[PDB]
Amino acid sequence: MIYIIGSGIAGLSAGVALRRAGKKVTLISKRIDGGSTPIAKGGVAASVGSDDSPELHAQDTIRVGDGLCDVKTVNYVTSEAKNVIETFESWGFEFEEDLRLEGGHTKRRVLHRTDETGREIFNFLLKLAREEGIPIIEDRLVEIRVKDGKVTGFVTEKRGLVEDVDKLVLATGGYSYLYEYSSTQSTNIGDGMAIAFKAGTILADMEFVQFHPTVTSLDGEVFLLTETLRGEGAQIINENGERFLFNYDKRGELAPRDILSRAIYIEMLKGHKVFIDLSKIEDFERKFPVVAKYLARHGHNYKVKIPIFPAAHFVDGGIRVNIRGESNIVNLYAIGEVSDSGLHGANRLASNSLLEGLVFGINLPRYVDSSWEGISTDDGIVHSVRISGNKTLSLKEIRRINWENVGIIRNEEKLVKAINTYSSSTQNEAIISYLTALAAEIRKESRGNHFREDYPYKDPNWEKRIYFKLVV
Ligand SMILES: Cc1cc2nc3c(=O)[nH]c(=O)nc-3n(C[C@H](O)[C@H](O)[C@H](O)COP(=O)(O)OP(=O)(O)OC[C@H]3O[C@@H](n4cnc5c(N)ncnc54)[C@H](O)[C@@H]3O)c2cc1C
Ligand SMILES: [Cl-]
Repeated sequence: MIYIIGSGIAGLSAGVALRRAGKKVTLISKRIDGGSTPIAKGGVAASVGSDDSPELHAQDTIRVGDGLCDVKTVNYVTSEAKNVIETFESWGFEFEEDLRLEGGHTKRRVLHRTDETGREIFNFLLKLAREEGIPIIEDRLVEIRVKDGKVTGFVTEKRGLVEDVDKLVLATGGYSYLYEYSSTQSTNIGDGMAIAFKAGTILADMEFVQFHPTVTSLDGEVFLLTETLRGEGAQIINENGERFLFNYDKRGELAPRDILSRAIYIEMLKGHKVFIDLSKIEDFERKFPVVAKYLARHGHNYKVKIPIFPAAHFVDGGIRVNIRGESNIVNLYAIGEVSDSGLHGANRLASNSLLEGLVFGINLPRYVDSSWEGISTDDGIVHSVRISGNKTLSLKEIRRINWENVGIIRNEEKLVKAINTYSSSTQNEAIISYLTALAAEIRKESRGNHFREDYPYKDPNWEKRIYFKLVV
């Protein structure tokens, strides 16, 4: 029996694919509709345009990757995109013909289906899993059993010890919810990632957490405000109405995502409240139908300033894996956001994440019947860490500490505070937060979404990963 933990695009597509490959599969997820997949409102990258190509897509990916992208993985994912999309469509899913554009991409290559592509993909995959007879169980993974560096079983909250496992596919997503300001659901605390770590699984790139510059949460509904708004005339000001951005970068509202994130971050740290003003955008309703709808249902006049905030959005790292999704632990796969295939390097390229999940999931059957290859750490430095203690922190405290001391702008003093706070804890949320801070402190430079005011430049000597391994 093959077990898949997580019911997002990664876990679901793998489940359907494995089932079709004749495998007996069981899906287990703490919240069937949890994770980031259901609420993704953008699209899936694929160089299928007449003016595009896998190589160009690869070049764009490598660029934002800022030197940390695993070139082999990038080439594999971009070269697979077309046939994976085609396979997915043969299953009965149809993307729209119009390819959208996203910042960072040289050509239009983003596939969409309605204004809620993630939701559509989710429901579709869930419908197929049901028709394939795949059991979908709502339970929570809490432990993984390993012998001689191989998976033998695992434990769930509700059913306890599971001993009949030939393969365990972890598709539990990232830990962006471990930040006071997050764009995802509360399920994303990275416990799946921590549990794997406790079973001897190797983690990497924990310090490369990606933040989104302009997010809002009217009535509690999170909504990413596209950078295209600023391109059409959107303004950003504090509670006083001044366009502070100009004081950090001359490009103002037109500066890179990370730039605004840093400017906004500092401003808020002073206690200022930030807003975005869309009243000067011409033909707003025609240009931004989805934004208009979001604002309409919350009874917020798009002519009035909107409270915004930067937020933890996507984590580049996690369980290191090769192109197949194999971690260092035999029979333990990691796919989707919980894994670190090296596709994203120091900064994920928009739309490459749903693509990543779909590729590793749909392509998984191609490798399940082969001998295990595993991973190589020759592209980085392995750090062995021992977790021991009984200090316990609330989720709210952890999220505030990460936001302030392991956030958009970092430095040694703050990182050390975070390190010392989590040092004596064995809580999953604490461990993940600990490794992120530890790695951020070790990486004495600024690269991709990792920015240190005390080391503002990129160190060519750091063009390598920071791997973590648990020891007694
Ligand atoms: C608001 C938002 C919009 C986004 N939009 C896009 C986009 O437009 N295009 C793009 O490419 N990327 C986008 N991203 C990322 C993207 O949506 C992908 O879904 C994501 O990167 C990962 O998908 P996944 O299957 O790996 O995990 P998820 O979809 O996050 O999977 C998490 C699953 O694992 C389960 N789980 C977690 N822990 C446990 C546990 N311990 N036991 C059992 N189950 C567990 C969860 O309940 C959930 O079902 C967006 C992210 C956000 C937050
Ligand atoms: Cl995206």
